[PDB]
Amino acid sequence: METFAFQAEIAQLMSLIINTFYSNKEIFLRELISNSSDALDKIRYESLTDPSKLDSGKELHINLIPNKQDRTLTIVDTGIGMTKADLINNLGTIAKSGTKAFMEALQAGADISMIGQFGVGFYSAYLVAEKVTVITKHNDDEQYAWESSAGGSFTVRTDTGEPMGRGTKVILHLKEDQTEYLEERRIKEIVKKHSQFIGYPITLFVE
Ligand SMILES: Nc1cc(C(=O)N[C@@H]2c3ccccc3-c3c(-c4nc5ccncc5[nH]4)cccc32)ccn1
Repeated sequence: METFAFQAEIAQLMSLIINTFYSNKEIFLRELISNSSDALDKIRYESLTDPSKLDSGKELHINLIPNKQDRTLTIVDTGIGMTKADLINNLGTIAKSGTKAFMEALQAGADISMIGQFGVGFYSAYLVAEKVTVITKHNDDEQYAWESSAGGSFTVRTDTGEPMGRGTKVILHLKEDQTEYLEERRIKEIVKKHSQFIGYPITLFVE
């Protein structure tokens, strides 16, 4: 397992998301589903020119999996996934520019719910999670696990868990007072409210 330091900009955004008082936390789900949808759009478009792109899995879907025992909510997609370079370098670049733009918008009067317009909606996960674990598999690399509980660092290591084929799993280790997002009625409510028109099947698993 390798440990990396977040750059100042993104580290500051993570602290803002965790420290700022903001009750409309439910928007985190909309943001993660949108990220999954975007990733599914990407692998699907690539498959239009090269059908073999789907040899790692033809199914294009999004699954929402709650687990009360582990107190986790996992958003699973069979999108394009992320390579090690995406995890460490490429997305670091996006996180920096996206954070700078978002911060300037906030000081102007923008709201936290608009975070997705800046390409860093993934970080809205910290509105409800104390730790986020990302398991991902891209056609051009092996399966990896990215993880962070903030505090200025994140880790990346090869993942020996169940082979995914292709895609991304965002595991939200929920804060003690955010267990409402593990309830079927709550998740169904949020999905219908903000993600009813997503162009891929969203399956809400139950326990
Ligand atoms: N293709 C995908 C991608 C996603 C997705 O949401 N992607 C995340 C994301 C979105 C925007 C900016 C950074 C990151 C990031 C980072 C990440 N943030 C960083 C900040 C600084 N340095 C490296 C960094 N890596 C690490 C893991 C996941 C993500 C979902 C499904 N399919």
